[PDB]
Amino acid sequence: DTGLLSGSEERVQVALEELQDLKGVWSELSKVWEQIDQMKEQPWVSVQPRKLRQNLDALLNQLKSFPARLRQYASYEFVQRLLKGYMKINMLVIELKSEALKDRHWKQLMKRLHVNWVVSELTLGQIWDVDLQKNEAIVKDVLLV
Amino acid sequence: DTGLLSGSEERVQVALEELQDLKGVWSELSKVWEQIDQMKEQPWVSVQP
Repeated sequence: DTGLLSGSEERVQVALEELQDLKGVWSELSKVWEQIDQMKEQPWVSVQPRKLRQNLDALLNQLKSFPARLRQYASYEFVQRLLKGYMKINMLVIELKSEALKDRHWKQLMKRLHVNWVVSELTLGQIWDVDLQKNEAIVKDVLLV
Repeated sequence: DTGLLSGSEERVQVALEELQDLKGVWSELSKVWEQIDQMKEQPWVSVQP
């Protein structure tokens, strides 16, 4: 018998508590991920942006659901900035259902984004995966003309 | 004594069974016209014929 390493015990305790916290975080983040991916998967050129915006608010509610223990995490801030991401989706939103969305417009923005699309399925998850927050200049120029 | 027409209550219970069957029928029909409503609501984005 000797002085047992209470440092090891407290390490185990903090690992366990942070583990449960991160598991709740993963549950919330998985729900966010599935909902946003299911949304943006569709081209969304036939759906008012407000049908998107309410999801935004729902996402906000989810971002407000958990206590402050997650709200101090880098994942929380990342999701909040991806909440600004959903806000600039609300931006684009206007281009997707705009009358200016034309075949020549399609091809010109296609060259700008350098991506390749199949017009039959407007999988909006891909169009967001081409980050508007990253390619803002080219998409804004394409919006202008 | 009050000999009562129990056939009234027999009709009551028959109507009850008919009502339960119709409740099941209309639950299924609620699902059906919800799916129809889901369609009727689709402003139509990429849905295929």
